[PDB]
Amino acid sequence: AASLAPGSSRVELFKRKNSTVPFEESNGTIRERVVHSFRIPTIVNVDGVMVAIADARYETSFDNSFIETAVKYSVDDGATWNTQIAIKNSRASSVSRVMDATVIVKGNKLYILVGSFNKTRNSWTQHRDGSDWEPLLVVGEVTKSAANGKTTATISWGKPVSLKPLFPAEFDGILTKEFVGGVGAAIVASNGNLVYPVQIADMGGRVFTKIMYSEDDGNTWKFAEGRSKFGCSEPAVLEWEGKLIINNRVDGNRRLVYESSDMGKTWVEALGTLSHVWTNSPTSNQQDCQSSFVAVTIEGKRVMLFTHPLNLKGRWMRDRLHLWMTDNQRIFDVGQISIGDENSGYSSVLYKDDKLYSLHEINTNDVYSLVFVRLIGELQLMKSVVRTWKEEDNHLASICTPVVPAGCGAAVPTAGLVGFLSHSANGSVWEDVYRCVDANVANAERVPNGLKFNGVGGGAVWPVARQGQTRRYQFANYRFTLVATVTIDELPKGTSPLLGAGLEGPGDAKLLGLSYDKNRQWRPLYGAAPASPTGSWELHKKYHVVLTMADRQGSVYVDGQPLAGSGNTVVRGATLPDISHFYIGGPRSKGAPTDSRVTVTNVVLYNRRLNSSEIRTLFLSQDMIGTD
Ligand SMILES: CC(=O)N[C@H]1[C@H]([C@H](O)[C@H](O)CO)OC(C(=O)O)=C[C@@H]1O
Repeated sequence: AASLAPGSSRVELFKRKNSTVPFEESNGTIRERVVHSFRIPTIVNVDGVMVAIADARYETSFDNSFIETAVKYSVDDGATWNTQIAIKNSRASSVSRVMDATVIVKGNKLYILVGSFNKTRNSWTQHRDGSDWEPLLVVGEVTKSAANGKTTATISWGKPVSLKPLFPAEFDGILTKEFVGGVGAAIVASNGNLVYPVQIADMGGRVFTKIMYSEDDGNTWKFAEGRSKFGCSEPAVLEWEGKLIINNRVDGNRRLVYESSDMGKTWVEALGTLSHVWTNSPTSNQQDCQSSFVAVTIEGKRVMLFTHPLNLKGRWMRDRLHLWMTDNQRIFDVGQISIGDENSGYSSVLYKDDKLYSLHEINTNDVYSLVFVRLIGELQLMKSVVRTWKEEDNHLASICTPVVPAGCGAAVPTAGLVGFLSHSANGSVWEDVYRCVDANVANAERVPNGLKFNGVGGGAVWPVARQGQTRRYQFANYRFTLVATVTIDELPKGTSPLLGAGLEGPGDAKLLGLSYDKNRQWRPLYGAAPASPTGSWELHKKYHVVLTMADRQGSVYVDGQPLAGSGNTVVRGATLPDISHFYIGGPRSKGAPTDSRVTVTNVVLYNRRLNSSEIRTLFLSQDMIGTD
């Protein structure tokens, strides 16, 4: 949906210049105080109690102003709420502030880490030293009661404890200045560790991220050895299949995502899955924004949810908040959860008792409220998509493939299967069976499990960089396998394209691909190498084509055997390639008026290089995988 979906709705929960908080005076008296702006939302579930956490920016929405940490909590899924100030600021000056709450729930405890500042008027990364700052950890305890039918809850907040004595003065060379949590909901790892992703500023103002974790429920804390590149901030972390996945804010460039299998000791950029997929605006050169990144189980399948504005207006406007759902292979855009063209901002998502919610910013004139959203239409779509993913994976994995010399052979590969183009299509769209990235079609006619091309630019474009802002097939620049069943229907005049990966840039360079020629020979394309002919094919005969690329090496297989010239380097330099799209047939909107008379069916895309057993299995099961 292009806006909050039919069936969903929201309320303004923390209302700018309206909702009050129980401000505690120095003398201990409480006064209901109006709050200019509420920012930096997090919503979590603590033993059945929704707890919403926010910066209460009392006087202005500016970062360096008088701020305290507010909490609203509900025992009836948002029907009613109680309000508190969980963490007070130091009251040292007119701009004293506790801000940027990062939260972990473990049992009936909430662990909140905030940055506390006394008097600075400038931005944290630019301070002369860390003398105005303390990282404060606060523990809240949620207690539920039951009085003749009615359930109520209380939350007690402990005294803040400064973690400044535990912050090293240096990291491998780097002289430290300050750190804050990554903002939003953090995690308890499967081993019980409290895991905060942190953002650290060095003396010069460079920012980078790290994991800070505790093995003893916050009694002690350790900074793990790994770190992000410089320029990463506001990290969000979740645990996936035994690894921490750290998703970073990157002002002015695409978002970096890292994985660590050893509690943050070693970080590896997620080039094969999520790194550089998301970004800060269509042109990637704008201020970025915080994102929520949470693992949940929907319809029996573990998935990750990610929120971020499209920010088409740029700077801090942060219009058009979207929610994506991924299983680390496919990436589905659930849609826009903010309304129309409104400015949004920081966000949080919660899945609780089979209902989905969001708490996020709305901004008019830099006065901010937080809306509490019931994502009813969105959850319905998510469940449908997860059912599609499970049904197709289970179907493929259950195919009885032919036995090979060494009941059934090996399973049709489903691990890392990202996209599949098969029977469903129309005149302009070839549908991804996995519902994420369709291919665009021209001059085509439907055939079982695919399309027959006839006319100028007859073919399909499966966009890679051409997806635009959110690059869900960015993994292909690091590795991929592309598979298809093909027939050549008419001889070409000279050479004509069939299947491949095109590159952005001058001319019409290809990374890896296959063409065919008037002599009935194949013409594999291995990067920039002169594409000489090899082998032999016949008109009207079906052939299986597999292109593999990993470790900068490319191979082209026909009928399960590599063509001459395979197995060499196809990308030179150290710079990742920038694939524009996969082409199927001879699509084009300009240049030579290519017209490849071929029929292509069952196009499969994987985010890894399939092994020999897998390639053979696909070659032997071509008549078995189609959607019909
Ligand atoms: C401590 C602090 O300043 N946090 C602020 C953060 C920060 O200024 C930026 O990441 C540059 O370091 O920015 C934003 C923001 O809406 O973009 C809100 C945070 O409250």
